[PDB]
Amino acid sequence: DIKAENTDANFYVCPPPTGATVVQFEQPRRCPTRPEGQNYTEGIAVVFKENIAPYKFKATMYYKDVTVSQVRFGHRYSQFMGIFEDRAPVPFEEVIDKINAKGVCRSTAKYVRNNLETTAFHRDDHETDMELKPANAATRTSRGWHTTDLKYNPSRVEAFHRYGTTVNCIVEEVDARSVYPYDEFVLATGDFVYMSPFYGYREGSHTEHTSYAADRFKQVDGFYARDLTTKARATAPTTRNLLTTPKFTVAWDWVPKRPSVCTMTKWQEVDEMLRSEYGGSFRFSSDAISTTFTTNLTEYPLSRVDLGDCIGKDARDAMDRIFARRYNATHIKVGQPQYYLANGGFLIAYQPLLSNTLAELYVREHLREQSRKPVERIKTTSSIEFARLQFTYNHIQRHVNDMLGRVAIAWCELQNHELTLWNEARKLNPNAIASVTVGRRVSARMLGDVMAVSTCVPVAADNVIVQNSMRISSRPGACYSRPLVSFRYEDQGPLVEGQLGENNELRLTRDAIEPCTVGHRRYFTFGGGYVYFEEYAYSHQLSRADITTVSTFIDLNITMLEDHEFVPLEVYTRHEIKDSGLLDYTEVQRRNQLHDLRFADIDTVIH
Amino acid sequence: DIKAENTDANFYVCPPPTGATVVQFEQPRRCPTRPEGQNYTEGIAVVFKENIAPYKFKATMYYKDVTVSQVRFGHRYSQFMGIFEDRAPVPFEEVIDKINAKGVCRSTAKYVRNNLETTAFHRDDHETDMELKPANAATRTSRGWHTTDLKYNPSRVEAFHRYGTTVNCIVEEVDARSVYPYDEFVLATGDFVYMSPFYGYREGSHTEHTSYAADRFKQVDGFYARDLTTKARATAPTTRNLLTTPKFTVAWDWVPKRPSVCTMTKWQEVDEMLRSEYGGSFRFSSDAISTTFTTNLTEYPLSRVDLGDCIGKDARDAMDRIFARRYNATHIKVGQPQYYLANGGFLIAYQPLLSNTLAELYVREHLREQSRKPVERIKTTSSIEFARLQFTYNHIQRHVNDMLGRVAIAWCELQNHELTLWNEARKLNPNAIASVTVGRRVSARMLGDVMAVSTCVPVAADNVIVQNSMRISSRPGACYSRPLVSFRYEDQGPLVEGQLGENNELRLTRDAIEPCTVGHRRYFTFGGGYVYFEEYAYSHQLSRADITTVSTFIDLNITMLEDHEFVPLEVYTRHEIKDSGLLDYTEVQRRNQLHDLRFADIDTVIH
Amino acid sequence: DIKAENTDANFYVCPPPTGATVVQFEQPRRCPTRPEGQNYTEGIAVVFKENIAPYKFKATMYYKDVTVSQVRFGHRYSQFMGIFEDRAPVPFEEVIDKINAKGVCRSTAKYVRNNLETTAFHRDDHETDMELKPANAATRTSRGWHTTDLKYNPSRVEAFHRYGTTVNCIVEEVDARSVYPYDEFVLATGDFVYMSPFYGYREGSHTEHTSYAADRFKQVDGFYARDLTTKARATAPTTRNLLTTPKFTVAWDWVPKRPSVCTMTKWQEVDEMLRSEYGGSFRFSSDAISTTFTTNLTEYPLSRVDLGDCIGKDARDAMDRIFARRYNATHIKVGQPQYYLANGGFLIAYQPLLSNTLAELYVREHLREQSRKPVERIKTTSSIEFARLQFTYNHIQRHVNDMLGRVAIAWCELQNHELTLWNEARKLNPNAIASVTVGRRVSARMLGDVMAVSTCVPVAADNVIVQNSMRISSRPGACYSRPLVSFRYEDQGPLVEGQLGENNELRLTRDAIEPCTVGHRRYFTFGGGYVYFEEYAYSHQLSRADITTVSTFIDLNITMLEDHEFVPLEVYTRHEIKDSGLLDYTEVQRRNQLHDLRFADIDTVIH
Ligand SMILES: *[C@@H]1O[C@H](CO)[C@@H](O)[C@H](O)[C@H]1NC(C)=O
Ligand SMILES: *[C@@H]1O[C@H](CO)[C@@H](O)[C@H](O)[C@H]1NC(C)=O
Ligand SMILES: *[C@@H]1O[C@H](CO)[C@@H](O)[C@H](O)[C@H]1NC(C)=O
Ligand SMILES: OC[C@@H](O)[C@@H](O)CO
Ligand SMILES: OC[C@@H](O)[C@@H](O)CO
Ligand SMILES: OC[C@@H](O)[C@@H](O)CO
Ligand SMILES: OC[C@@H](O)[C@@H](O)CO
Ligand SMILES: OC[C@@H](O)[C@@H](O)CO
Ligand SMILES: OC[C@@H](O)[C@@H](O)CO
Repeated sequence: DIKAENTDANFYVCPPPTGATVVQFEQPRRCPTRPEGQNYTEGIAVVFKENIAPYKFKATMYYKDVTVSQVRFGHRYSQFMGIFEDRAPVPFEEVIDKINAKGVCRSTAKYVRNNLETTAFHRDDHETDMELKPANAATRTSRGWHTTDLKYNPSRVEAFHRYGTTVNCIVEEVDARSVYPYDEFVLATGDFVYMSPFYGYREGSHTEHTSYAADRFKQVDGFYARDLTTKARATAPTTRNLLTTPKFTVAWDWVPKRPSVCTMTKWQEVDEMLRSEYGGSFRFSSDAISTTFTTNLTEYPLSRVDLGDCIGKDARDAMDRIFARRYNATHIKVGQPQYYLANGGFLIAYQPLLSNTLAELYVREHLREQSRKPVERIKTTSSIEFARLQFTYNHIQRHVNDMLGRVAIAWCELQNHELTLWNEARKLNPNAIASVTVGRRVSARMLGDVMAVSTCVPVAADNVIVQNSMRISSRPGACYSRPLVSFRYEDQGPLVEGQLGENNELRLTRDAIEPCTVGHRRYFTFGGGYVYFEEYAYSHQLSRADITTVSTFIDLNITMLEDHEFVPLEVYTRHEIKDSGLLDYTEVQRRNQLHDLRFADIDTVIH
Repeated sequence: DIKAENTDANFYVCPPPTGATVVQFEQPRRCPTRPEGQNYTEGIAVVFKENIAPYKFKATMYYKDVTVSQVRFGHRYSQFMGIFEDRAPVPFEEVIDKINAKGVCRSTAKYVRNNLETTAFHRDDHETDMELKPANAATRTSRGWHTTDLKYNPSRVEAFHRYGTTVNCIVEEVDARSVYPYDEFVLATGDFVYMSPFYGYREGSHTEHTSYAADRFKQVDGFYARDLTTKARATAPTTRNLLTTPKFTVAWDWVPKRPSVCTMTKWQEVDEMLRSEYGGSFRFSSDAISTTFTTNLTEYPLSRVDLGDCIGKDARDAMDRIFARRYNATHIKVGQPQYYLANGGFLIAYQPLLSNTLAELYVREHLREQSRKPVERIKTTSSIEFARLQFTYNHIQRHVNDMLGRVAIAWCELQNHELTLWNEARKLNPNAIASVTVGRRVSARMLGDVMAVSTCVPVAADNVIVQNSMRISSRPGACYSRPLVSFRYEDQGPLVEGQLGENNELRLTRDAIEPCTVGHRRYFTFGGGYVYFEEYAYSHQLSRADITTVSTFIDLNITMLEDHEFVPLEVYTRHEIKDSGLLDYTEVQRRNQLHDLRFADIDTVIH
Repeated sequence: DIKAENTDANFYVCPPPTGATVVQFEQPRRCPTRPEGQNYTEGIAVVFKENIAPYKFKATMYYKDVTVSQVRFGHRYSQFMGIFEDRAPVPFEEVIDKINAKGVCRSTAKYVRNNLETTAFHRDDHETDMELKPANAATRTSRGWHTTDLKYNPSRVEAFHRYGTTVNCIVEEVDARSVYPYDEFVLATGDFVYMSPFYGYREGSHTEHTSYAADRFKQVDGFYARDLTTKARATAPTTRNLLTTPKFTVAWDWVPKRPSVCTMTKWQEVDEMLRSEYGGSFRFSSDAISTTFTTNLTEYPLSRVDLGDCIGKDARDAMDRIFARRYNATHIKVGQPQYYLANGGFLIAYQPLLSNTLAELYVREHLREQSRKPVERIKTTSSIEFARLQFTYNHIQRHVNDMLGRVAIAWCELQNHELTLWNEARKLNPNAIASVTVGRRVSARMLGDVMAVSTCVPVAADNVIVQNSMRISSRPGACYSRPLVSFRYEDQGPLVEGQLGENNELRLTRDAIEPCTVGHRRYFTFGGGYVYFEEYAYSHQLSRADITTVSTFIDLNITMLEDHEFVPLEVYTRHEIKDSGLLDYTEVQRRNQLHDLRFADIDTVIH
């Protein structure tokens, strides 16, 4: 009669474990260990980049503006028939004697042009010396001086003098620049000077390049300049270089090549650069700038660079400087500065430090820092993102490896310990612990130290009926603790006798009995729900919902890291920068060289 | 006789816990809490960058091409002895009266050159006015017009006229550009005009810079232009500026400085910029562009910028625009736009939003958004990678901190709860729970609420023999549940009597007995394996391998994040860009100024 | 009398669970599954970028330097009154007949200038042919040749010859460059040639642009050049282009447009580019370069590009090359190369591979790789950081999602399994398991398969006294196992009788008794500590500290990922690059065009 109302469940006939099949629990696994901690060397670091700025220096030009006009007069009007313009060099001798000495220039110009020695007379008059005045003030320009402010033109009546010669002697202070390898240079005027800024006579200067004839170049020793405005002469003297070109004479103070140019530029000072050896490479990290560089395990000889004699000295100045402001107390140096070549073409100067705390290895370390110890130009990349990605990935990589490492270690330690809990629980309830461990409904029992298991058998719910009395009629005072049941293995078969174990297990022997008692209330797992009993008499049925639920579970909500799309982004596009410069040479040239195609006629022949 | 076959194990004699040493389990620890959730302000944002484009405007040049040729004739041939070329300005008056009015130019040119007032006659003939025609079509150029298409040269017979003057009046529409601070400017021709585009007479224009004499500049009020092709005059008038230079007269419509130039440029519009205050700085995040900026907690006054009056207005236009298309319904604004200065030199306009949902704080928030509330130019960096690294690290940082936080919280909660399981397991098996907790083989027993522990003693395996009967001969019906054993503490010593506890513990008192029974099968942990018994009679030995193994362990395979190396990578190297421009000025100059060293002789004097 | 010394605790009177309230444990939850594993296609890849380099080619210029000087002599001096300089084209005919054939030039120059046909005579003497010599050696320049090295000037006595004409015929080998769309081009001299490099007569060359008159251009078929130094003529012939401009004639070998220019440039070869379809886009990853690109699911037709016929062929050459060196053995290709357009404007050529191992799908896959299968110019971004961020985030994203996924899965599996432990522990100690699960001090007991719970009641410590005898006087031989106690529910109330359960639970019925015994030592949780008993006689009190503590906890120390700030960092700032070029055009122009404002007088009129 009484069948389960919660049809939606399963019953299991669990054979007495014959003893034929025996299993053992797996015993505590070897658990991993926290990885060996990587050692970091503390240090001061200076990072260098390829130098891309020109060598820059001061020069002074000496030339005269020569103009020869050809004039012609009509009735109440005059026209230029021509205007000759040229630039002429001031001779060495006039620069020293006249100008530098007295601040004066000759009113005539005499130089070589088109293979001729030529002479021009201001106003076509007799030669004098003229005083030099500042050029009219102009915004953002270096200093200039000139003698003449007007262009001389012949008057209408001078019928034997239809040409008019002007001379304006000009001195200018100009910036000069020279690209590596400093074989020639330019002035601020746009004029190329095809001689090394480092060319000269003394100390292997005569090595450097010159495209000129020897007499175009003078090197004046013990030279004292004389400001042309203050009229004051310098306190110390220089080695004054002068080169006369066809259009100007240019002076400059001679200084040595190697102490003046360097192929590398200091880019970053880093207080704490962390050095950690691994992978056959060193790695250098700076959290200050969030950058990580990677060099070979061997030092890079500073002697291997061309014109790299700013590096050695640039490193130390800043280091000593930093070490003072940060380490002189808590720390000391270790060994003499080292140099390594990072990918990206960076050059790192590194000063190993040491806290007095670990002073015990001073003697130890002082050796190691000398094992990596020991011509070309280094191309540095424009983008540092790689070393910054490297830094970021690394920092994030190590962190999760560590905390997930630690997690994993605990998990194992926790499996090992809970076994002990299962070892006691097996004995209390072998069928359930077996069923769960083994991973299928089984019947089990201890055979000493191992467990026997037999595989259960399913029975339906329409194939399962319940008896409404747990009271043993013949033996009053004695009662079934749980309920009795009848069932059929298949939907239509002999109905069997047994009692309801836990978890809908159908137990064959009705052998589980207690001494009866009063108040008897019970709830017995029955199908998808519970069956209820008062005083060993079947009362009614229920569903799990009909009972409040509490949990034996510890909570944990993990959510995944969302997908994210990184779109291209640039502060200024390649064209914005192409459009930032005021004048564009290509554009101007193109336009200019359209003048005659646009406005005139380049093909027609008249005659 | 019977010694263990699995020699590879250890036995422990466990003293009865004297009671001398008592321990307690540690009780539930205080478990951490999920960090206080950081609040995000929703907003619309506009980000600005340093402006690096020139101020660009339209101008018109007026000048005439003047050519004076000098010719000479041989028998059946003629040669140029010279060609004078010059550019002359069109006077103010001719520009207005002749050109703008009628589209005509005078055929003569009269201007000042080299301190002379000079006059040129097309064909050296009498003055007329000539019509202006478009310049011959050219690809990609602005508009031009000219009067003359041929160069006038004197014919062979004209023996009293060996010079030939040409005049070609030219008007061009050209682009003009001016860099900050807009004190001078350039034309598309390459010509510098050394006067502010904003120079003029009205409203403090006369403030701006001019390098010219006053009469070179005219400001024509109520000016109506007349297209020189359509012949149509403009519908409205302008304030027309004209400056006569020595080589051309240049006009342009006068417009005010402050409403025409801005030192900042809008770069990004962001619908949702998230504002979260922390660390004494704000942070602004955009997932749309994956960028995170960092500003001080105080607003940056828009009045603090020079010529920054595009910013205020540029912000609002887009915002109102965005707020409409996205927030007018679900949201409202909060307070008046604010401005902050990010590192990298970015300027963020931010419009705080609010969902009608949280409208309850409208009154609250409306105050907070006014606490940070209130000359120089801002340099913006070219690289945004920092703010994008920042964004990425932050998003990844917060996520693991959170899920590992949650993990940690559960772990603790799980240790606290399982204790309760150990508290029941201690009572069932004190030696084992003690041994594991304590972390060494001990003997234990409850002394009420605390546990007593004594440290066990090791015994070898050759020092351990087993008895092959668990049947008590004298007391049939009574039997040992486990096996009896004999052993010696040291390899050669008095053989002791006791029985085999669990886990190879050697128990001294042979006191563990049961009522005998039938079918008796048992397996007892013996050395590295098990000892087997049927009916209280020793049968044989086994190894763990000889028994199938199931596991009481939950699985978890963590693998570490692999090491990864980020190599330098650039879309175009610094040289590729240096090689992208069609013409290179430095290169051309260098080459050109080699012409005479290469092809001619600059030193030889003839005479 | 005896009250607890550790006042700092709580006692609970736990009502016998009336049975009124029943709960059930929650049963095993459904646990999540490891996400479906994403499939990666192995491949070879070639990535292309917008081409930004000019089309570069070789040309040869032919022109003559013509100089006409005007001289004048004073007593012991001479002055240049003028110097006419011009460049004249070499006619087509002289280039072929004289130069190319014999390495000679005519000593006269005849070309059109200013609408006149003009003729110049070296030394004003009769015409000859002159031999061509190399230009004087110059560092880093292409080849040149000239006929004349001196400038001819008339001597002092030649009173009927005051002008002096020089001619220097010049040939140069120059680089020429042309920007897209290759309509005009430039020479190394700075000269614009306003004709397509691809202009010509044959095969639709006459399509291309020319700004010149037809007779300025010749196309010489079957042309054999003759080195002007080695005097050796080429082994094969070319289609020689010649264009005469007003200032020079320029030759070059004609080659077809489409096979000579390409709008795209190969940037990267990638051995393993991993292709994984998701989100309606493909993704392409390279660990070699740590870059991830994102394209639409459909192929991008190579026929869609303008002048993109370098791409098809450039792809295969490298691929076949790579496939050989890496895949020909372990792998094979799959389908014909495909092309996709990534964001950032990158173009990826991809060759799908396949290990012989999975050869079983060769037939399957061979179809799929053909489903995405099929004019403008592509702008590529300068910054690749996005695709590298993308790559890094993705790799880090997937990893934590995976290991935290796996973690979560275990956690659940572990909650499910431990329930079974709680199911056995409930029966051993219902009050404690109830109290913990339920989450408040309760009293509990099994009612079959569910648990009854009643909520306990707090009692103070001053409200709790202890009896110093556990020995039952009237029933010697029988003794309380734990202690007896008296207490009051409120500070001043009837003192109640009961005994001390565990965990400071006050049990009402003094029903827990044992048979007395000897040695009796006990410790009973009492307040914040323990109460101690020897032989059922109260001895003294203690604190937890007074007892050593061991732990039932597995350890786990998680630390959070630190906050990190990424500061802007650039290898070279925008100005450093602006300052890297030797000569600056804008600067030079500005300065130059200050010459007269600085040094002369542009306003004063004399007469
Ligand atoms: C390291 O050494 C190898 C060969 O020894 C060389 O090819 C490589 O360029 C070096 N790299 C660096 C970072 O110095
Ligand atoms: C923030 O304030 C400090 C001093 O108050 C200043 O030095 C710093 O430049 C400011 N930074 C920003 C991002 O405005
Ligand atoms: C993908 O397709 C959409 C429309 O179909 C188009 O707007 C978008 O530009 C395409 N993106 C790529 C990466 O090709
Ligand atoms: O006047 C001496 C000075 O010019 C030194 O440089 C020489 O070595
Ligand atoms: O060819 C140069 C010409 O275009 C300029 O002088 C116009 O101003
Ligand atoms: O014609 C009037 C117009 O030029 C205004 O700009 C004057 O303010
Ligand atoms: O000095 C200028 C010269 O090199 C060019 O005119 C050659 O074309
Ligand atoms: O001499 C033949 C050669 O110039 C070929 O290019 C013609 O197609
Ligand atoms: O205007 C050109 C002038 O500044 C230079 O020639 C000076 O060298």
